[PDB]
Amino acid sequence: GKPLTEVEQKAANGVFDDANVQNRTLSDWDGVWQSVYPLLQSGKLDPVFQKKADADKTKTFAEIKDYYHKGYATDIEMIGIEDGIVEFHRNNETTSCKYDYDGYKILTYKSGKKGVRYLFECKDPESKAPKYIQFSDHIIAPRKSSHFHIFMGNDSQQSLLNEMENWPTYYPYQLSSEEVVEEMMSH
Ligand code: NA
Ligand code: NA
Ligand code: NA
Ligand SMILES: [Zn+2]
Ligand SMILES: [Zn+2]
Ligand SMILES: [Zn+2]
Repeated sequence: GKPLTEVEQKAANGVFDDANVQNRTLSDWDGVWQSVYPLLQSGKLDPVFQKKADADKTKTFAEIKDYYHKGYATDIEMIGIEDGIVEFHRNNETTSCKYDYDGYKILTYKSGKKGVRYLFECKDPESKAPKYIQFSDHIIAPRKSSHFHIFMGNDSQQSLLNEMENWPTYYPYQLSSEEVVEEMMSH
């Protein structure tokens, strides 16, 4: 999409006022999405971790890698979103549901940076998909997503709000691996 404005870029970097946060519809995440965890597993994220580790004098390669290892770990390799339905692929198995939007929650991290979780819930008694999901993607108002983090669970939304360490990360499926690493190198 368009280059971000200064304000949007500050928002993407966790600086924004709560009054500027707006609701978003599920279609912002429409598409087919690939988990980045297999890139980590195959060693393809080594140069990202090397770059980050070289830049940060306070962190070693291992600490950076462990951080993203804990972050990206998931068995959900693919997520498809269309027509109000989210479908989750785990090995050869699929689940799906027509998710109902439930608003957003603004979180403040220890650093004082902030982030917005967009909440959805599955109320279809026949579905085996996660009852609760939350999207977080460095965007606080309607805009098609470039990559997203998703929190998935069956217990409560607060349970997912409490999750800070694991944030399964998804990029558009149409991107080649080189393209994904290229984007990651710039973050
Ligand atoms: Na299902
Ligand atoms: Na799941
Ligand atoms: Na992130
Ligand atoms: Zn370092
Ligand atoms: Zn991200
Ligand atoms: Zn992106």
